[PDB]
Amino acid sequence: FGKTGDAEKVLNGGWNYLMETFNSYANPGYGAMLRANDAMGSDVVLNSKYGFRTHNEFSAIYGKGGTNTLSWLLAYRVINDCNGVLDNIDAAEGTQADRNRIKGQALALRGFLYLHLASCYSFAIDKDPDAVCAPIYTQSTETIAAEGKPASSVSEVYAQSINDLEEALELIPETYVRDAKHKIDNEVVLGILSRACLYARQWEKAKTYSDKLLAKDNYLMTESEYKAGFNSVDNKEWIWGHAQTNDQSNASYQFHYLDTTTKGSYYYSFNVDPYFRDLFEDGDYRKEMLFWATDPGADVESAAYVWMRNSKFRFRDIENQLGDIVLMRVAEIYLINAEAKAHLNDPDAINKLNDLKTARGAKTIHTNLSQQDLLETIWLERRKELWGEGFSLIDIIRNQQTVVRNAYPEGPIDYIYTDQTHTLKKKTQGHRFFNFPDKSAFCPNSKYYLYRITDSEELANKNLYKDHPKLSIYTK
Repeated sequence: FGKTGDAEKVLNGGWNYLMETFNSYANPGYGAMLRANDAMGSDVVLNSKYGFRTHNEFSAIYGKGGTNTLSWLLAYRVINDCNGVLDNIDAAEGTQADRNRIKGQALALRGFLYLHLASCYSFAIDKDPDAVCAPIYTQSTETIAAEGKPASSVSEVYAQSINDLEEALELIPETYVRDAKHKIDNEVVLGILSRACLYARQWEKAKTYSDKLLAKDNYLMTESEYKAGFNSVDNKEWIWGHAQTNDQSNASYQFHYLDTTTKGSYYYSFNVDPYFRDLFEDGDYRKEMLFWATDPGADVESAAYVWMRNSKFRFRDIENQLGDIVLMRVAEIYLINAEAKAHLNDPDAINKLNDLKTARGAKTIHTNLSQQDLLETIWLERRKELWGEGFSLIDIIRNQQTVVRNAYPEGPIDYIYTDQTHTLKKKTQGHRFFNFPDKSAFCPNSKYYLYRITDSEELANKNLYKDHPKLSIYTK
């Protein structure tokens, strides 16, 4: 520590650690939680390969497996990096501009990590606002911290996230020019604020910040761009994302789960609920990206089943196993803006929804819906547009919805493919896990939806549940 550059180096290292750190090959950095989040939803069917099958079953996170462990470690180690920067940035030799901007970036990253904790470790803020969530640290690794700090409530962790991000917004000037898509600038702060405020049910704020963002950047990608594999930060609709190169390639390993179509993908495991394709109108080009296929690389004649694949995510460089990781796109901001406006009874909600629908070739809404039916229509468009990008469980939790999974028949059907085209009879595979592990029917607000404070933390932090008790739904 000593100069502004030195503080930035610590922050850059924190970012790298968040994105790149394995906990086994099953968990490639922060994206592992995004993948878990979709496996724990209504729209994704996992195959039997290594990785996320237990997540699809709802046993992995409740079971405190490696994904759950990595979540806790990444969140708190990177928060500690942000706090080390924040403890030292005011003394850093450099320009006041750089001190402000670096301080803002540290606060924004810290706020993002508290948003992760708030949105995954407790039920919705309006289900129980005082429910236990997670400890809040704002100083690097005091006396209150060494003996344990009590966990704060879900409302308090949301408030911490929003406050950090609002402080960042003031500190990072609109004129600051970032040079890479993983770096946080004014637009990135507005976007994370929009998300955080939506999840916290601060509708007026969510509207305010997403309106500001869309006034600066309202780009929606073309059909060719949408079909290009969701694997490059160069895309103009990506507000935030993590690039991959031969030197920095750990995060790319998660394309072995997400890519169900490229020959050479190792696990091709994030397959589609066949019923998800029925959510799309003919003419919507996203519907074209959903199709039956045999496992990529397998002999087509030897294969008993087809699964529903999404061409959405593909490796950029399959030989060198590279693909970039999307974290935030403009389409999400249109959807946040629409949803906040629906809660506020602002008629403009439907226009933002229809802008996204139009861009994708989907049928526009031309009837007035009740606020509740408009919200459900918005939530459906989130599932359709954001499939595979890490939101399914987050929406289930914050909206107090239930996972829904219907059985698809086995067929067989006539499968058409190319080597030159041929046809063969194949069995069709849909969802596999239709209830929770203890045979409970899927319902809102299940214990099986939440990430859990680790066993290690329960031992080490003797004050963890002092202010807010551990949820009584846990029997172990």
